[PDB]
This record gives sequence, structure tokens and C-alpha cells, in this order.
Amino acid sequence: MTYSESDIAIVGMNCRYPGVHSVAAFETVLRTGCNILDPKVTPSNGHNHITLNNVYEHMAEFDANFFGYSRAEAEIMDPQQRVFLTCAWEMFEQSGYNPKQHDARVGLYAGVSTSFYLLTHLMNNPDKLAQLGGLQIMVGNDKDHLTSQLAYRLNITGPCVTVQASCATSLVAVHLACEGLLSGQCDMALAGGVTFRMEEQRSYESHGDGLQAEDGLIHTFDAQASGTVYSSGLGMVLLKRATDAQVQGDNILAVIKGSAINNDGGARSGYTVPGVDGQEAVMIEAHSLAEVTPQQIQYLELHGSGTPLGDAIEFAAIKRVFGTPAPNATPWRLGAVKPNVGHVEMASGITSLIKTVLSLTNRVFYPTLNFQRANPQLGLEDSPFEVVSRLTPWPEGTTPRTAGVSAFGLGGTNAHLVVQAPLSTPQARAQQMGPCVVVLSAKNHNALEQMQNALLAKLAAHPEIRLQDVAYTLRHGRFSAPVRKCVIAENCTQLARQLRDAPMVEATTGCTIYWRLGHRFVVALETLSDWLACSEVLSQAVGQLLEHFPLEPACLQDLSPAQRTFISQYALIALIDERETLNVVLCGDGDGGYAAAVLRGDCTLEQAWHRLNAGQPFDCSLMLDDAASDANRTALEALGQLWLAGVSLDWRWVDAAERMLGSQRIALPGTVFTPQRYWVEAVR
Amino acid sequence: MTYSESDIAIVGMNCRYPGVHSVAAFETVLRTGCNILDPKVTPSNGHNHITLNNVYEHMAEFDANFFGYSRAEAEIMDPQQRVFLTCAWEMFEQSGYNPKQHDARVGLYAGVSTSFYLLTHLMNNPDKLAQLGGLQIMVGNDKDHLTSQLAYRLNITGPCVTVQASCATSLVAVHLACEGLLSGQCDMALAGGVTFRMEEQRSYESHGDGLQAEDGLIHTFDAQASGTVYSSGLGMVLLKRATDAQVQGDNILAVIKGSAINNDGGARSGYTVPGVDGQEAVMIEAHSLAEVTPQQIQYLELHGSGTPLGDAIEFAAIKRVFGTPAPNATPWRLGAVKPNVGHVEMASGITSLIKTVLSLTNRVFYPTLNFQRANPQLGLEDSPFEVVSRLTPWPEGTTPRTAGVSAFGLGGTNAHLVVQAPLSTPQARAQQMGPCVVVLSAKNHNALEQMQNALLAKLAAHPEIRLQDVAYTLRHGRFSAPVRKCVIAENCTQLARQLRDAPMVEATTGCTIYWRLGHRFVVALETLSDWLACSEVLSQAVGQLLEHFPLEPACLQDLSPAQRTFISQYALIALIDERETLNVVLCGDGDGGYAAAVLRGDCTLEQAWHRLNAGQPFDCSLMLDDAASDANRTALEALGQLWLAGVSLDWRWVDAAERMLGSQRIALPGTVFTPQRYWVEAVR
Repeated sequence: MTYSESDIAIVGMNCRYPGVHSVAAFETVLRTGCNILDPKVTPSNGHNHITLNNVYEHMAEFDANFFGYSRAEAEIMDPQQRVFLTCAWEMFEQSGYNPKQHDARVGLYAGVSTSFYLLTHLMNNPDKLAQLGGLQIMVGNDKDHLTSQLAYRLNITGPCVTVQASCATSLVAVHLACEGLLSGQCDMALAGGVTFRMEEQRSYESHGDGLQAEDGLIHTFDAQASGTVYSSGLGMVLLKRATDAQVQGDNILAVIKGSAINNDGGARSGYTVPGVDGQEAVMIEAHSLAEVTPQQIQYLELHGSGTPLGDAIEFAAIKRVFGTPAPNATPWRLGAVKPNVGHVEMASGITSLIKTVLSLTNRVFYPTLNFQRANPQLGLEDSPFEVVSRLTPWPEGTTPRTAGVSAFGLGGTNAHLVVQAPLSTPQARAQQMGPCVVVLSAKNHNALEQMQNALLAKLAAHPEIRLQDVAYTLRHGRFSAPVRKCVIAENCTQLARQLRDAPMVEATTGCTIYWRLGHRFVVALETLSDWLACSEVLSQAVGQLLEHFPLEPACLQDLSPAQRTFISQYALIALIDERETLNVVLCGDGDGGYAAAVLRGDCTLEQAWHRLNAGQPFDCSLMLDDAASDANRTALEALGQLWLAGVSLDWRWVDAAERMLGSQRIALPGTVFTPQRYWVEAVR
Repeated sequence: MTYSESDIAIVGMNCRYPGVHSVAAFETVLRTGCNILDPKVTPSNGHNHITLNNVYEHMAEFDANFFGYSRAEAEIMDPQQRVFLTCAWEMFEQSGYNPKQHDARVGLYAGVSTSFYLLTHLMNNPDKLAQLGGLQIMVGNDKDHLTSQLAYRLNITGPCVTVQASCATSLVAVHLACEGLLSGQCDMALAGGVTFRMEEQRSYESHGDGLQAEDGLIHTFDAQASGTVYSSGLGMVLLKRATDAQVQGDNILAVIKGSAINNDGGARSGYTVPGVDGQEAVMIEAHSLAEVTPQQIQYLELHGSGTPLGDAIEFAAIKRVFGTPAPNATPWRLGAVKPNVGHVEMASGITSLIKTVLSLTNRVFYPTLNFQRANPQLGLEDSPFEVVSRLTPWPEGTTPRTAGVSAFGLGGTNAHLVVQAPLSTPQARAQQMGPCVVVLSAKNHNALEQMQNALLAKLAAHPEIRLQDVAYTLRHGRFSAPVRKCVIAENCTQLARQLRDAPMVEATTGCTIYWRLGHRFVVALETLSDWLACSEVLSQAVGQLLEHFPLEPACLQDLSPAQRTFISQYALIALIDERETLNVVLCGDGDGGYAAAVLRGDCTLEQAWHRLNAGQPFDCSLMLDDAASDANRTALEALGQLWLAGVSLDWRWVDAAERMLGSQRIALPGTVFTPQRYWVEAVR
């Protein structure tokens, strides 16, 4: 079985919370069932003064330098935007995608809280408030820019939309992303949200309203639910069409089957009140679009605000949508993330979604905290529902592991997802040992060193990581920085000693590329066919020589070694010259001379072709010759020394020369930022 | 020919600018070629101090009362949000749609500037800054709420998304709207933007940067272009699937054939610089999706910022996309709205779009101001392009009147539309005189009076308005307020004297509805079939009597008058009781008695049916009887007096009794707001 046409694959995630600096770490919070807010309640004038760990300490830090910001620009730029950017770049790398260069169209769908940095900090520094130009202050803080910045810095030209929808924002984004994928507007999309609280917002005063918790604890669905608790947080995911992700060497974490967004409309007691009708509606719609009955969903990731009324309503809407299960079917499992990491105004939804994805991949229901006793008004006990309060393994059913994710925003804008485990990967992967081109790059040697050591460290830690993957990932999923290092290895072990002994090369732009064409250079049918398959211009010119367009593997096999030399030789240098006319000198040997004369431009292709069939020869250094080493290998090294010399390659070239089948994008170490503090203080 | 599946019809518009309070008025500005900003330049310290008419005077005013806001809520609520809401309600009414009640799913796609009200006014009233609760201040000002509020107040449950994309916002919204229509997520959608400048933002200091005009004039594409000029402004449109709009009595103003949104990505000299590549790309994409060659577009509505560089780039991108026209083809016409009403940060796009739609409907190219002499670097002269600087009629070609609309936002987020004149309306409209049910409602008599007079005024002004339309519009396009007035008229003339003589009736909820069923009540086949067609429950119950499900017109025609009485009679009261079980007393006469006994619940339908075929009778006041007057008429009055008594009707009931064919939604007077000032002042 393969993925459904409407199936959106999650191929990347990233998140930040106070003291939680990686998805991996977040997972740990969920697993160990930790509450990062660590609240502190002080009775205060009949109310409760509550202090939290709800501010993302590191917000001030940024590699302004790396992202091309002046220190000033960085200081007025909203932390939210900065950290979001950093995180995007990271996630892209971790998902095996070169942040600044994109084969396919990329969409940006994301939202952000108001810039309390602006409101509290910037606006209380009358100096920097004007000395750096109001317009730029706006560029630094107006929500609109969140996406536009990322689109600049990651050179993204797809749909680019800052989406805003109170608490639902992140999931609304996710939805609009799926939409933009399925519509075709983009081919891969980043969707997410970010909400940072300033230090001034660490505390809060509890009024007894039932909106904010009296005890600083989100007692989702618990009898003691007194309200919610707001925190800093950031979340994002990388989505693409499952059908594509399957064959594009993506690690499909999970699949959004269907999504929906709506509003409670006027079916509520007042603007800021949830609407059973609406939540019901959205869930129904989503489940419909994901073509799933409630019975086929095992888990639901609640909004779980911790507000008595909100919880009460949400659950009502749930009961309505789910109804009764098949006799003796296990109850529906309910969970909530907000107890763990607080309510993250914008990045709530995506947080829940991430929690879910982790729940799926790890095949566990993670505990929902502060749940000591179901709230009477839910009547959960009699219901076929139960809140998860212990790490418990996600049992396997006759249908896929499947969960629903709800984000119900203040103001009544709602979003719902159906998320499903991915297809089990039938991996009879006869991992082929063979030469692989491993490449690292950085902005300076010192970084490259660190990258090197980090990678080696990873490989050493995970001996099961296979080279095909590494080599691939380090090509497609990383940007070609100016300081480079390239190695051809047979295995991750060997690699260490090579990498270390290998030289670091700063691209010296615009040198002479010298080409020695040897007698024989017979590269593999696959390689040549893939190479030619990279350019219409070639495929035609060759199609005419072979009297057979389009070109087909067999078609090439008929060619004599002596010919395939000429053709292979030509093809490569022609691809290079096409992508970038650089200073290319040539020099041929026997069967090489022919190609050499063509590429030089002494004659036309067919001219030499006929002359080669007639046997009428002609009279940074690279060579192309079986004699020296396996043609294919000679090609890899050839390309490598090119890249080192600072030529721009289409990695497909290398991929085709490697012929590594079933290679995979993997999460490796990546860009090494050294960020500084960029912060404006409020002048008292 | 009919509309394409992907064709989105614009069926409503609305806008506000300083001193421009209606679309109609805006049109006047465009026609008369007026520049509302009326700048004033004062030499100042080597620079120019410029004062404008760029603040929307009335922002402070609102019918908080009408929309259910406490004066506090209103005072902290962002003017942008308020005026937007008011305008939405208005536009809905003017497009013939009941703002608070929606047959189909409605989507909200809209964006808003940062709340300078918050920043400048609210935040300088330390009192009201906390005395009314931070959370509510956020609810009042955070962009997120723009849509959510509207969704509440207009009881909209569709997709609800605050979209943000700098200058492109409004058009990005429009796009996402079309998307949500075509995707099916909604059935009608409001898309728009709003940007209000506070008084503190009226003037500005000209630095010579080339970003803001030195003379307070947007010289789009003109040699003297020194920059742009920012203003207050609001815009919105009402969109739905053309194919539907065609048959749903909408006035299709124009059609979006295709749309696209993208970003300049990294193809620019710096974050705030336009990217030829990107603008090129977006236009191309759009034109592709609208399936049009440049040659099939006559007009382009420029971004026309008035910044030398921005204009220069835009035009380059245009040249690239359009190329050369067919020999001796008239040149492409270029226009820009920003000279007329300034640059409206968020509502620029939608403004341009409206200008375009007006350009189309009025079949004219409106003048682009401040254009005395093309800017050298454009090289417009040689180009097959021509900036429109005179009201000039839009000639007819062999292909439809078709234009492109560009919105290129700072930060590189771009949007492009292809907008086309609608299909010419084949209106063989044999306008049928006949009885029509005209209904007015308001919150209090005093309002109802005003509404009355307004309406009569309109009708008197436009004697060509046909009653079918009026009566329809006043049913579907208006909310049933508690103070009501209902009339059955034969023509708009007659109507006046009826409306005046008619009583105003305050719905007294839960009175007794008395039903007299007369011997005969044979309503038209159409009417009965439509009535039954309103409820599955009925269509089945009758389908069983007639042994023919689904029901077909002919099927009913076979029924004897004496039967059709019983069935018609039943059907109506059954529909009423279905929609709302009210206290319904009954009383029958001959053939009536049968229905009466059924509805009373003495027997089951078929029980009386068989008894009627056997001829075995039984033994707020309304009656149902040919004897009194044409059955159909009797039904209209019946329904009317119901509605007056304050019953909730499905207007389809009335529509079906009227049988007015080809009725149309028309722009009449509507809800009468009496708004107060809600404003927080800055405490110095």
C-alpha cells in the first residue's frame, strides 16, 4: 500500500520552550512528565501572585552576523522573529534540506504574538526608538515580516503568509500549508508559530476569573482546574506531499490525513467563550476529510486550556463527535500538553501536534500532568474516554495508529487535525558498500573543525548510520559555505581518518579548470543516463546522434566503450559548462581527443562523432580515465576537486556517479552558529 | 458560454478613505481624478515637512450598542477592527446577504496594520491601560482578532483567518479566499484589509531617502517620483464561485480568473528591496492559472508605489512578463491608485482591485495622477505600454475586458490577480407583476421609520428597480429585527402608501398561533413542490402517500383539488412546526378538517389520507382558503402575519408562494446605525 493523494507527510519539526532547546529535549519533558513552568504562588490582597519559568531565557541570543544583520538591525529585530529564523534554518538542516537553496517551491505559513519586545523594551529606549528609523522598527516587529524575513534569509519564493488566529494560529498555519501543498502552490512548506513573553510578563496576578490558574497549574480536565497559564514557546513543522516524501528519501515522521479550520461563529455566550457547536463542527469536518470514523482514532490531543468552562465545553464537543465505541473496544485516550509547557499563545497548536507526532513515532501516550481527579462536570468516568496520566504504550489495532489534534483559539477560531502513523517502511535494504562523496563546508576553518568533530562524534555514537545517507544528506541538506572539505569514503569508520587528514580548502574564485580526457572513461549506464537526463539540451543533442529521443538505458548500452568514453566525457563537462561557463581548458588522449576537440569548439559534436566512427584523431587539473581508477570513481574525485576549487555543482551529478540506491535524508549535526546577545533594555 | 469552474465572482465591495465613505464615492474620486491627501509642504531644516489628509476622521465612531459591545470594550477596541466590522455588515447588506445569518459557509480572510491606537493612545492612558484588563486590551488590538470578531458578530463559522503580508495583505487575503472557495472550505467569502493612521502620524519629515515623497505626491512612474506617501484606508470584497453566483441572483461585478502569491526570496539587494525575478514570477504564475496570455490582458493596475527604484523594478518585471504585442495592437494600459488615495499599508491591494473592478464595470480606464512625464529609466516611450493619465473609455476587443492587479509588499511578499469583466448578462427578463412580500425590521420604531423613508427615497430615485428584487433582497439580505413591518404589494409605487399605512409590530414571543383550514387551499404546483422540497421529512412522508420518491412536479399535478388542499395545508404548517414547535391550535372546514386532525395529531397522515379518499370527515389567527383570496396570496398574507407575530420563517417558504422568477439581490438602504464616539485620549 502507498500514501493517499491527499496525505501530507511531516518530514520535519522544531520547537523551543524555556529550558527546552530541541525537539529531542521536549520529548524528554513529555516522557519524564515534567512541568517546565515550576510556578510560585504568593497570596496577594485576596488574590494570588504567580511567578513562572515562562520566559525563553535565550531569546536575546542570535547569529546576526551569520544571517547578515547589522548589530543595530538585530537589536531592534523582535526576538520571536530571530529565534524563529534560527530554528527554521536548523529544522531545514535537520530534515536534510539546504536552508538557502530549494529545488522545489517552498511555502511559509506561520504566526507570531505581538512584539512585547517592541511594546516594553524598544518603546522605552527613546534613543534607539528613533536613532535606527521607525520603518526598520516596524520591519523588526510587525507580525507581517515574520514570514517575509524567513523568505528572504532562506531564499524561499513559495507562498509566504503570516497567518494569525489566536491560539489556533500554529494549526491554522499547518492547515493552510497542507492546503498550499495539495493545491500545488508549493511543494514543501514550513508551518508554525512563536510566542515570547518578556521578563516583565513573567509574573501574573490571579483574579479568580477562572481564566488564569490560581495555583500556576494547568489542571486540564481536573477538578481543580482554575484556569490556564501562559508561557513562552515556539513550534514549527516541515510538510510535504506524502506521495513525494515517500520517494524523495524523507523520514516521514507522521501523516496529516485531513485538517479543518472554522469559527464558533455566533454560537457562544460571548466573544471569549468556546462554542460547542463550532468545535463539534471542525472536528467532524476534519474527520470527514481524513476519511476516518471516530472509532478509527485512538488518541485525542486536547486543547486542554485548564479553564473549567473551556475544558467542560471541549469535552462536550468531543462526546458529541465520538459517541459510543464498538462493544469492548478500548476507551478513547485523551491527552494535553499545556500542563507540561504552559499555554503558548501562538505555538500551542503546533506544540500539541509535535507532542502527538512524538506520541506516534515513540508509540506511547505521554502523561498529562496535574490530573489527579476528573472534573465532575465532564462525567468522564461513565464516558468511553480516559485522560492519560501515565506513560503508557500505544497498543496496535487492526487500523493504523491515529490521533486527532485540536486547537481552539480565543475568539472562536478553531482548527483540527487527523494525524496518523506513517506506512511501515519495508526495508530489505541491502546496504551497498561503495564510494561515497562526503562534503563539509563552513564560513571559517574554526567552524569546519567543530562541524567535523561533531559529525564524527555522531557517527561514532550511532555506528548504525549508513554512509549513503550521510553523504547524501551532507550534499542536499547543507549549504556550500566558502571553506570546504571533501572526502570519498567506503564507510563511516574509514571516514574519520580521511576527514582528519584531508585539507580544508577556501574557494579561490575563477581559477583555470584544466581537463585531461584520457583514452577510456566508460562510466556506468545508470550514471550516463542520469547525467544526460539532467539536461534537455544534452538529451536532444545525444538523442540525435543515437537517432533515439527520448534516450533509454538500453540505447546507451549499444555504444562501444570507445564511444561511451567520448559521450560520457563530453556530457559531464557540458553539464558543468551549461550550469556555469567557467574557464575550462582541455587536452585529449586517443579516444579523448575527439571529445576534447568538440568541447573546445573546434567542431560540432556529430562532426567529431562521425570522425570517431571514422577513426580520425586530433593532436585546477582534472583527468577522466579508467587507467587511473574506476571511471565512475575518477568522476567522483573529479567533481569533488571541482567543488573544493569552489565550482557550483548540481549534486545530482554526484548522486548519479555514486549510484547509491535508496539513500536517505538523515538528521546530522549542521551549521554551527556562534550567536551574540542582541538586546535593548528599557530605560526606567 | 458559462463561467469556468475555477472562476471566482466578486459580488460585493466596500471601502473607506479619509473623506471617502462609500464605494460610490471612491468611484467619484477615481472618475474626477482627485487626490484626497491634499498635501502641504513646508521647507524645514533643509528638508520638507509634509502634512496630509491621511487620517480617517470617523475612526472613533461606532455602534458599540448595536454590535453588543460595552462602552469600555468599544473604547479599547481598535478603530480598525470596529470600522472594519461596521463596513462588513454594511457590505453584506448591500450585497443582499443577511449579515448575521448564512445559508452557506462563509469565510473571513482579512488583515490589519498594527494598532497605533494601542501604541499611541491606549498605552498612554496608564489607567484604562490596566483598569480594563490586559487580556481585553489584547483582544481589542491584536491583529488575530480582526477576523475572529467579525466571525462572532456576523455569526460566521467558515474559515476565519487574519492574513498578514505587508502591502500585499489585502490581495493575499483575496487569494486565500478564492482558495478557500475553490477548495470548498467555504461557499462565500469576505476578503479585505484595513490600515488606520493615528493623528500623531498625520505629518511626516522628508529625509530624501527616496522612500517617502518630498512633495507629498506619489508620482507613479513619473520622472519626479521621489517616494510614496502613506495614508489611512480600508477595503473589502465579497467573493463566491462564479458558477454559483450566476444562478444565485448575485450581481457579478467582475471575475477573478486566477491568482498567485509568492516572495522575492533571496533575489534582491536587501530585505526591503523589490525583486524583479519574484514579481515576474508571480505575474507569470497568475496569468498561467487564469489561463491568459499577456496579449489577452489590456490593463494593469500597478503597485505604483512612487519610489523611483520600486517603480523601475516593477516595470522591468512587467516588460519581462508581457514582451511584445501582436503587430499594430493597441499598447498595454498601465494605471495606479496610490496617487489618488495614498499608499494604504494593508488595504492597498484591495483598493487597487476595487479601482480595477470599477474600471471594468464602468468600462473606463481612470486617470493615474501626478504623471506628467515618464521616468527615463522606465523607457516607457519605446515600450508597448502606456500610463493612463486621462479618463478614457475601455475599448472592446475580440476577447473579454481583462486586467491584472499587482500588490508587492515590503519584505518581498507579492500577489497578482487576473480580473475579467463578467459574462454579459442575457437578460430576457419578462419582469412579472404580481404580489410581493416586502418586509422591514429594526431594533426600535424610530429606526424602522428612518429605514422606511430611506427605502422609499431610494425606490423613488430609481423607478427602474423591480419589486421582485426589492422584496427578495429585504428578506434574504436583512436581519429580522424585533420591530417589524410587512406588506404585500404589486409595485414599488403602490408600496409607499402601504408601508406608511401599515403598522409596526413588536414581536411578542410565544403567543398562540391559531390555524383555520378552509375547504379549499390549492396552491400552485411550483409552490407545493418547493415547499415539500424544503424538508426530507416531508418529501418522504408524501413520497410514501404518492408511492413515488423522489417527488416530481407531475406527480403532484395528478392530485385532486380536494387532496392538494389537504396536502398543501399540511405541508406548510408541518414546515413551520418542524422549524419551530410553537403553540399551534387548529380548526378545519370540510377538506380542511382532514389536515387539521393530522396536524393536531388525532391520527397519522396516511390515516387521514385514506379517510379523505374514503370521504370520512372530522367534527394570532390565520386561515388557509381559496374562498378568501387566491390560495397562494392567502399563504403570503398568512406567512407575513406569522413573521409579524414574530415567528421565525424560512424565507424560501415565502419565495415559493410568491413564485417570483429571476429575482435578484440589489443594493438598497439597510441597517441604520446611530454610532457614538468611543475614544481613549493620550494623557500627556
